[PDB]
Amino acid sequence: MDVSYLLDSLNDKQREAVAAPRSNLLVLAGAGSGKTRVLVHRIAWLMSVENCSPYSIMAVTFTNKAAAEMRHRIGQLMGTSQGGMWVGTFHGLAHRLLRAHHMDANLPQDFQILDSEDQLRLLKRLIKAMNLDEKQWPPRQAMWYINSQKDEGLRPHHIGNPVEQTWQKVYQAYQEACDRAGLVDFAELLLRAHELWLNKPHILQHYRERFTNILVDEFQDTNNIQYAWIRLLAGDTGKVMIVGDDDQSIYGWRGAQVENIQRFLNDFPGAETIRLEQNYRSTSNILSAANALIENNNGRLGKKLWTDGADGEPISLYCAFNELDEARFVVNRIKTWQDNGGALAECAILYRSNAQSRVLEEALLQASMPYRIYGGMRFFERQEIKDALSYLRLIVNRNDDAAFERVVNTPTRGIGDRTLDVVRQTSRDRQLTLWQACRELLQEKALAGRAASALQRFMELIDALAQETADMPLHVQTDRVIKDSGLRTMYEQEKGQTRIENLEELVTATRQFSLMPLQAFLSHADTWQDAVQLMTLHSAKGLEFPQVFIVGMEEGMFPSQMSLDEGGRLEEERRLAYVGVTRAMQKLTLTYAETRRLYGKEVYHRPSRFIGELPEECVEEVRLRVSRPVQR
Amino acid sequence: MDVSYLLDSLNDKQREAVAAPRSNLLVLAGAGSGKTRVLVHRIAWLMSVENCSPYSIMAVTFTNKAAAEMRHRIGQLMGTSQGGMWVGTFHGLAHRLLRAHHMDANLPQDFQILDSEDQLRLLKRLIKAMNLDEKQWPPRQAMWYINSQKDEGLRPHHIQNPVEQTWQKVYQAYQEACDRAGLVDFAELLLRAHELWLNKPHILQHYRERFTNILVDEFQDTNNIQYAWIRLLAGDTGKVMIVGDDDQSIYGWRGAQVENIQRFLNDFPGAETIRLEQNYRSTSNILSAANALIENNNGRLGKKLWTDGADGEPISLYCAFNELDEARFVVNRIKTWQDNGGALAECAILYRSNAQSRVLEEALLQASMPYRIYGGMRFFERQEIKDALSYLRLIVNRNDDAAFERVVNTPTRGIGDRTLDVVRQTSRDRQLTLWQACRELLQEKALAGRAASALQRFMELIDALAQETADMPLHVQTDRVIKDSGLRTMYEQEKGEKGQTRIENLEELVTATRQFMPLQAFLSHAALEAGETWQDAVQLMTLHSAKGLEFPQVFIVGMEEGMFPSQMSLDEGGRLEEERRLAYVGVTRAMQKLTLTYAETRRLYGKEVYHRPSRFIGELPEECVEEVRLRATVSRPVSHQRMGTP
DNA sequence: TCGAGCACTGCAGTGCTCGTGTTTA
DNA sequence: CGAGCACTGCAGTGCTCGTTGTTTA
Ligand SMILES: Nc1ncnc2c1ncn2[C@@H]1O[C@H](COP(=O)(O)OP(=O)(O)NP(=O)(O)O)[C@@H](O)[C@H]1O
Ligand SMILES: Nc1ncnc2c1ncn2[C@@H]1O[C@H](COP(=O)(O)OP(=O)(O)NP(=O)(O)O)[C@@H](O)[C@H]1O
Ligand SMILES: [Mg+2]
Ligand SMILES: [Mg+2]
Repeated sequence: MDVSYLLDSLNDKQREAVAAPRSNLLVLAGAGSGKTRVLVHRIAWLMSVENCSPYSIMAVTFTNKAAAEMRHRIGQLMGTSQGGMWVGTFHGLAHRLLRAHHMDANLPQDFQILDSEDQLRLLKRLIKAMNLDEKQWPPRQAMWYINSQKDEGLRPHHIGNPVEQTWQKVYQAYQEACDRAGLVDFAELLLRAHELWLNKPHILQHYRERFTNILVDEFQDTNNIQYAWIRLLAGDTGKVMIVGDDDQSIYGWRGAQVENIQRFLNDFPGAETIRLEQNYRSTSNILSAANALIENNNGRLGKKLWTDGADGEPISLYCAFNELDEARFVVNRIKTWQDNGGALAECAILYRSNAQSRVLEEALLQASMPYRIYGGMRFFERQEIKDALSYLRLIVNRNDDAAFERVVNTPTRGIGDRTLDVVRQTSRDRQLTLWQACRELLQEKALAGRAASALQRFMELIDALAQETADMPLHVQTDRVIKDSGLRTMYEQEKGQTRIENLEELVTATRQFSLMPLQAFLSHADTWQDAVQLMTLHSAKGLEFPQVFIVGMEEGMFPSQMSLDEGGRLEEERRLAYVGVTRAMQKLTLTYAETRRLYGKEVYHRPSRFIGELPEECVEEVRLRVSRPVQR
Repeated sequence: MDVSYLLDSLNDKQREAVAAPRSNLLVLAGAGSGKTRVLVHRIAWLMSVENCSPYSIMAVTFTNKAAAEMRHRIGQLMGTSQGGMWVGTFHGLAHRLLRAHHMDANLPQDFQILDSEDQLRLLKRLIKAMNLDEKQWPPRQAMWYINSQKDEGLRPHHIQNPVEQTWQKVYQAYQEACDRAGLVDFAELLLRAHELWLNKPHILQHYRERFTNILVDEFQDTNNIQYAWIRLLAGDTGKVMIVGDDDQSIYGWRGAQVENIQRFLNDFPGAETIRLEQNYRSTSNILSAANALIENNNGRLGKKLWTDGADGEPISLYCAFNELDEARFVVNRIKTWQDNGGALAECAILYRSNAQSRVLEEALLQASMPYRIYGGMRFFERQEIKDALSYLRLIVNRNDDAAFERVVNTPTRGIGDRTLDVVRQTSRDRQLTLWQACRELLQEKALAGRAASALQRFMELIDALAQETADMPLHVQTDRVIKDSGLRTMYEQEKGEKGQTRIENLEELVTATRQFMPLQAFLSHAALEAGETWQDAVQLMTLHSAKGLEFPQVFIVGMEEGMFPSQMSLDEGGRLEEERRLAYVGVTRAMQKLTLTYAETRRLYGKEVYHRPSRFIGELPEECVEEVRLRATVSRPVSHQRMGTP
């Protein structure tokens, strides 16, 4: 309300952005200059000065992390009276639109989302089916190919070419398998929803009417299908605010090209730019490091932020003996921080790839220090969880090929490979769902003796649980199914436990969760406990922390080897470095190991070039500081 | 004792053979003329008149039933009390020798006898290990070879063609294998024992000095290695008596050739023939039939065979509508005989092959009619029994290949196929046994993890049973081996169908031992006992096993072309006159009444076949046979009807 | 008939081979 | 190094296809 409390903190350029006329505006600026602060306040202003309805406001961005930040800051300022405005990820909002419109979207109301592992598998089987050798046409290669097409909003038909006309064939097969199965992968969510507004002008006209105010954070993350989606939703009616930093462009590998920025200026009516120039997040030391670091990339522009702040502590650089010594030294410095009254949560440990988290996790455990690893939607990746959730999915729909496959013979119940190759082929040949094929092959006797009887048993079971829990609440249904499938019995007696604990926790998760049950759960997914924050440098973008530790600062790790090999992704790695550095508020610490063990082999990586690119006066090497003098 | 009685019964020619000087004599005569009587009485004569020692008399024959038959008449004439007199079969006495002289024979003090089944199985393994094609050298066709050779006395040596040299090798391979394992097959008993005298003159001496009185019944049963064995023991000092009938020569398939009767006349010092002619067993009708029947074979010096007896009842002839009806028909006839005071034991149901006894049994069981099937050693051939004994055999000699195989993975010990394929090689190459080739590959760790894990558990288990039941008697010793080997629990589950009587046989095997080198000696007691327990029961056995015996009522079933004469016999040509001789034997077992039956149809090897009655039936004299009528009046003669109406 | 030999199928244990890398409900 | 196979091996379940007969401890 009190417009005065909206403008008090803001500086010149921020004010101009927040208190501007309703127009298409781009706020371009480096890290920690208040772009997100601006976007959030701009929402408050659209509401009290321009008296705009909360319903006409869509705040969207790419990662869950960044969306949560927006969502969070929007609460602190407007005490969650926001009820009405849409604040989420592109995928999230796309999902939302496709659910409530599955009809014009040619999607069965209870469509299932196909994640990576599930997509990877459906592709394997689909290729092995099409009678194609795994090594000549690798599954992953097909996934990348397919997702890439959708990232560009290209359907199979849209595409005279070489040995990709075949890939173009696998793509088409895949679509068919998914549609028939009622599955939708991530890339699909965005593409479908876009098509939605292209073939249902009345639905589009509806939204253009509702969402007159569109705001996008971390804009340089948006790829082509996402850009189009927004340009479309805006038309000539919508007024949009995009904020970003081309220096933090780190999703090239998924279609997000820097150009989408200048593109916005060319495409949206009367588009204009506002440039923030003052950093408020970090000490002068960190910021000078950042600027120097980014300054190594070519082209760019040269905006350079500045700060009143004092130099502050230096950037710590510790050369660990190996990956264990690395984790240990980090956990050590966090303790000191804690012992002097610092919150664990005010500390983040950042790495280039998730693989690096295991060693850190063990050191943290080994020191009884609480922590959170944001593998964002990874708990449901764990074998046991994917299995449990698969029975449920079948219960929801038998056509969930992905689900049918994962447990038809898990736990083992006769139904072996042979029996299945028959069923699979049936689906391939008669264009049916794995369950649809079984339906027939049974009422056709075609199956063997103990064979058609093992399959019969199963199908009786799946349908059996779909009755017993057709009343029970998701929290108890997820309990019964787990025991009545033998998943419990089968896991317990495995030797190698912690695995079964997760199943029980899944029960609790479903238990304390906000038709509904359907997706509602698997989708949306206890923070009061102070804990150390662990996440990839990519996920950290948009976030900030008082104490920041970036591990694995070595050539081959960061910059990753891939980037090093196909020598072209290096300015992007340096931009990711920039992200990492600009995340630190008070203290930044970078560590690297003289030796670590990868693919069972000791390697001695050279120190990352990024460490050297930092100004010597901001970096201070960590030097460590007798034991009793030296019977039988 | 009182000579007077040893001769009172006898007729002219019988007397001349019984009360004759100690010399080599041959009594050649038709069936039921008293040859066996003569032979038994000769013994008493050689004992009271010639004052010979019972220890000097050896009465030998080929079949257990025939031998058992002598054993009985001897004991009835001289009162069991007959010192150390040897009465048994060739193989049996041959066995008794090799046992009391294993060292000189070169056999372990426990050599195990390899029956027809194991022998064939052992040949399988062996044939594979030589990478020889399974159907290029059939193991069956191999067993037939080796044995035929031994029947002659030949050893691997035999040479003089490609095929020849092959088998020759298979043969030798086999021999060696047995010697290692310490296994002896039936043919090995006769050949080894023969050799034992050719290779131990002092030993032979001992026996020639002991058995100066040799008597053989059913001589025409002797083949070459058996003739040799006798000519030997007799040398130039022994006095032998052989009795037989060339018309009852029914073992050509195993060497026993008619020639041996002349050979005896040529090779034995003083040899002389005595011919009997009066039959005392059968009714005139029955004899008239046997005679008419045998005359159809060519090349017969025309043996006498007459009788004072009345005509007696006709030969009953019955055409059944199927095999089961045939059984119930016999059971019906035997029942009428029993209901009139006759004894079931005076009734024999004879047949061409053993398979034919299954339906008879079912019928008798169904009628609650006590019957005994003289199958011989076919109880220990049964699966559950073979296994149970395969264990005990290993406990008495780890080198028992035959055994080791069988029980190694039974009950499933994890020791699967390939695991053995190797040990099989570890033996074909190393030149060891299966247990020796195993104890090696262990303290040599040349086998996988899961593999050697169990293959050791096995090795250990048998050794455990050996050292655990080493004391206790045989009957309880068997009770432990059975249960503690898993078998008790194995055959316990498995079916819940036919696996029911399978476990009860293992119990009967326990009883058999309770009512008794124990293990090997156990098997011999059974071979005897397998030949006549006076609890009135109908007798079932083959026409072969019956030769030598007699019964008031006889029933020959399966008088069908393709059964008797068996199909095969029809191919070889010369086998046919042998079948007619087997038919002669059959007819001549009947004392009072004979009944022949044949089925309109029967299912052989899952197929409803339709045979024509056996030619042997028509060969009999019509005035000797009365067919069992299946209808009251004779089919009224119907005149011809002029109809050009197709 | 039906038992041994052959192909089929499922499941458990084993060396041999070789590489998500970042996000998305 | 460790998930993923490709392999080897033991078992259990239809099948066919092929059968041959007598005795011996
Ligand atoms: N005018 C201001 N006075 C005081 N604090 C401010 C001001 N503007 C922004 N901040 C704070 O400065 C920090 C950085 O702001 P933030 O809005 O997160 O930057 P950003 O531009 O979104 N960075 P990035 O996501 O890295 O591109 C936050 O802690 C804000 O709360
Ligand atoms: N002189 C006799 N007086 C009375 N009964 C006799 C006489 N001779 C033999 N028998 C009996 O006649 C039957 C047949 O005798 P047996 O000695 O068995 O004949 P066999 O010549 O051995 N016949 P086979 O073995 O078939 O070639 C038996 O019941 C004898 O007990
Ligand atoms: Mg921001
Ligand atoms: Mg006789």
